[PDB]
Amino acid sequence: LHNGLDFSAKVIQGSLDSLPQEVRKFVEGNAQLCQPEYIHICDGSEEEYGRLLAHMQEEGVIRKLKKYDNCWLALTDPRDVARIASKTVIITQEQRDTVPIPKSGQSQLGRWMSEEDFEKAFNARFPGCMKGRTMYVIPFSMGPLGSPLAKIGIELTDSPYVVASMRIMTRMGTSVLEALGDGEFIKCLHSVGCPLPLKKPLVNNWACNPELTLIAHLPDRREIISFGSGYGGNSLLGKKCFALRIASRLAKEEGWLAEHMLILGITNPEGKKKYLAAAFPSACGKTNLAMMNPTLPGWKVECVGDDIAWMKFDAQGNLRAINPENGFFGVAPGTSVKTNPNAIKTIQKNTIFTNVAETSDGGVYWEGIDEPLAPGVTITSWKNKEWRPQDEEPCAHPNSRFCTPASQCPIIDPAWESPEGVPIEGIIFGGRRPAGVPLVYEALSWQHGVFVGAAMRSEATKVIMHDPFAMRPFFGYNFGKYLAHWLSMAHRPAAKLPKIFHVNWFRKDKNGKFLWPGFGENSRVLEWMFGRIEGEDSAKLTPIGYVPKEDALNLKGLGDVNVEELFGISKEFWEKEVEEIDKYLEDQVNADLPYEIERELRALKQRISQM
Ligand SMILES: Nc1nc2c(ncn2[C@@H]2O[C@H](COP(=O)(O)OP(=O)(O)OP(=O)(O)O)[C@@H](O)[C@H]2O)c(=O)[nH]1
Ligand SMILES: O=C([O-])C(=O)[O-]
Ligand SMILES: [Mn+2]
Ligand SMILES: [Mn+2]
Ligand code: NA
Repeated sequence: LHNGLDFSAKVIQGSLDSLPQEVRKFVEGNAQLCQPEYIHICDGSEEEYGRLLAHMQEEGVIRKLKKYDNCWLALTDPRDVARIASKTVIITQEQRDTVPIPKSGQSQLGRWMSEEDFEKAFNARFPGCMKGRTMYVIPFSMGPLGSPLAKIGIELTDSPYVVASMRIMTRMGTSVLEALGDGEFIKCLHSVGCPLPLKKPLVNNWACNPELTLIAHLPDRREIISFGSGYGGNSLLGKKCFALRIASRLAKEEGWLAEHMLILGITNPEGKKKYLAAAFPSACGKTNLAMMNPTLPGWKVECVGDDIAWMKFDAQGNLRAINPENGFFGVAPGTSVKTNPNAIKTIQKNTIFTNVAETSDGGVYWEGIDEPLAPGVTITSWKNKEWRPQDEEPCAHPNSRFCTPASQCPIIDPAWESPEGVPIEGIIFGGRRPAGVPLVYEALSWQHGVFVGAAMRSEATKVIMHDPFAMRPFFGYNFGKYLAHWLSMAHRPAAKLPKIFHVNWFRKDKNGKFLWPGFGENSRVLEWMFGRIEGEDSAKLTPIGYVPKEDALNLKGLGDVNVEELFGISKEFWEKEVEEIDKYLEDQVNADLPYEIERELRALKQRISQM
């Protein structure tokens, strides 16, 4: 009867008429709510990308790093990279479907918000929030475009930085819209929460609204709604929100797994290849392992993904995995030629860096880069202040990131985009334990292995905290139900259940020194797993699982590594370990703890009692 709902006049790239019906309704409905000045339907092209970066550059939002081929630096408002667990929520009808109800009495395993409370929060944030801004429409695929394991999302955002970062971290643009058609998609809505004219001052040219920041997931509506943060997992909605939180629930419903894991292909000196997956928490070295440069001659490691794994059993019973991402969103500090040479090669072109330092010659810098600068070369830190090494504060944010295309990794796996995925033959769990836990062990069965994931603990970055499956920040639903879902894989037709190992790269001696060199040397641990998967009698039984036999690991080229301390298993340590695990599972999982996990707990306690 007027113009009405129709936002066609405001579209500055693409066409509302070209969009699938449901994609149009999502765009237009949110344009009516958020009141953007313009709508830009992203095409994913090189031209779109370069022009948006230059626009951000001209506005002071990013800086060009002149030392490299098409690389960039964003410095954020320091408020927009903090602990946001309290403000990261999942909405379901019943709380218990999202988190187990704890016995006493705050859950560490997720954060639920009622539908009613979320609706009020939403209405207090989104109306008018994009006034004076462009709403970008990002059509994106999580996984290779053709894969039956891939899933499609549409992200609406008012941040150009999100558009640029999503082009790297997902497959995005017109091809995705054409693959989608009338199919289902995850609705992803994001705003930085700073309508124009600005009500509060802009800090460091970085739009955000810390007071109203809220990152919400609505699995039953297939929706992610995020407000107030421009940063990382809060804004690049494909990564944690979709590919872990939403996806873990879809995976529960549909019979597959969405995990905080790397995927790698390892080939031995007789040309035999196996794929492995590994779940470690943030700051425990997934990205180092996924891109490993092995030291043992004749071995080769190739990278499928470094952070998220999606996995489903096929009709042959193979556990097929895809990497749903298109890039690596990797921790910058600590990355060097010695810790990750393949990453260093990857990130020297077409890469966006966030919150790292800049050298006077237009290069990047961070703690642990291990590269001397020429005399006269100076460094600008991440807070835009001159910085000297003798100063107390750090130069780059400790969780600062690179965002790089996966196709540029020199050891990217030839099957990293294969639509059927790669067959997983082993699953590795691990974290930072300074004491008690040996370098590597093998779980005794599937059920024991699920227990091993459930029992994971790690030093916080002193305090040791539970982080089951490295998924504590990411469960899309009740953790006890997640354990039951893992256990149910053993009831599948023809399932070839992978060997579950637990590793510890981080054990230390009584003065604080690491007992194992790690990095490329971890190839020696992977050799042992490869053979154990092959059925080699290289294993000795212990109470916690199988460990390598004396002389089973190749230790040539390493000095006198203290194997007695590194593989030591102490009754007193493991007695304490089991009681703590018992109390945690009772409190935090309570009535939803599967019978099989309580049984594995009882069995471990018993094996320890007989030492
Ligand atoms: N001692 C030792 N440290 C390691 C090893 N591998 C990685 N690290 C350390 O782990 C950290 C790097 O890992 P991150 O990239 O933060 O961990 P991630 O699992 O990729 O984390 P997200 O990307 O946040 O999921 C650095 O502190 C490294 O020193 C190893 O084999 N031995
Ligand atoms: O950003 C990440 O990958 C994380 O926090 O694990
Ligand atoms: Mn991660
Ligand atoms: Mn990583
Ligand atoms: Na900035």
